[PDB]
Amino acid sequence: LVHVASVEKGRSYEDFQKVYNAIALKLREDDEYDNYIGYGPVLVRLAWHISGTWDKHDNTGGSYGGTYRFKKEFNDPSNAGLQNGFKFLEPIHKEFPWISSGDLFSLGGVTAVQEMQGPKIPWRCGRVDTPEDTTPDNGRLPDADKDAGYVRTFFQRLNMNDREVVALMGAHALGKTHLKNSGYEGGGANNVFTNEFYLNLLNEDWKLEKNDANNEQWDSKSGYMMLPTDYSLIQDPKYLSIVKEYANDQDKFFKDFSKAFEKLLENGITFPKDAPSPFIFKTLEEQGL
Ligand code: HEM
Repeated sequence: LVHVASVEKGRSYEDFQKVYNAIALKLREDDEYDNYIGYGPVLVRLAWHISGTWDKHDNTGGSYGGTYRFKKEFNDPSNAGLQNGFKFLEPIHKEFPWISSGDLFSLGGVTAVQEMQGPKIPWRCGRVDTPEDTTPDNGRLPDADKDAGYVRTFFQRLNMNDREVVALMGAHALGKTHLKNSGYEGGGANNVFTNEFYLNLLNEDWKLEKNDANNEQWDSKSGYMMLPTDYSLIQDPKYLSIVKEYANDQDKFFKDFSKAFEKLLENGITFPKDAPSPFIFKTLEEQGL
């Protein structure tokens, strides 16, 4: 299956920067969400989940078609809680009805990462909404209760290697788990993007406990937690090397996350040779807004 990026008619960097700005200004305004975490983390997770349905074998799923708008996908148990991100983005879509759904969802993740002081993430336009019958079935997103071998194999489907998987996982510095969404509870409640996932993995005293949903998770006294799949990055020697690297080099982590996240958001998309170059949006702060 081939999905060719098609630029929204007549649109250019300036149009997309205004969408970015509207998302960013709303992230600033709507501060109270999730006990003052704000919407940044959930938008990152949304961008990931709409992309992470991709299957490299047949080019089904992926961000291109915007299929999260359809009930089958919206209602995936793996997507529980992301409705909050969708409802955040609805007034943005109303204001900018010309942007495709996949472009909006992926741009929301870009904007969130950058506004939370993360790396710049180059972003390309041209995802085109596809029909309801193109929505992938539930079950393509990963389980949390599994080991390193499961994560490694899982991510081969999305054409990600060890370094890319460890880099992407660093997003688990953001936000928190919520028992009623996923059967996991806790976390740092952070809304600043840094390399502290890796630091926490290496430096905290972790205890394997059962939560109130009867699932195991790793907890520290400071209030941090790790899923079994997170903790697996220090139980596999290949992953552990990379965790140590990123714990010790903020800039390297930023650069590798940026590359991996862009790739995630673009898997499945064919960009014509004369497509615009990737856009790098200015933050509100950089614009003096
Ligand atoms: C093995 C892979 C992964 C698994 C099993 C996993 C699982 C989870 C679970 C169970 C939650 C909690 C959801 C809730 O209760 O609200 C969560 C949250 C989150 N995940 Fe992941 N995830 C994975 C990879 C990723 C990746 C690759 C990214 C993005 C680059 C991502 C970004 C996030 C973010 C930002 C949150 C916090 C959401 C919030 O605070 O509402 N995750 N993930």
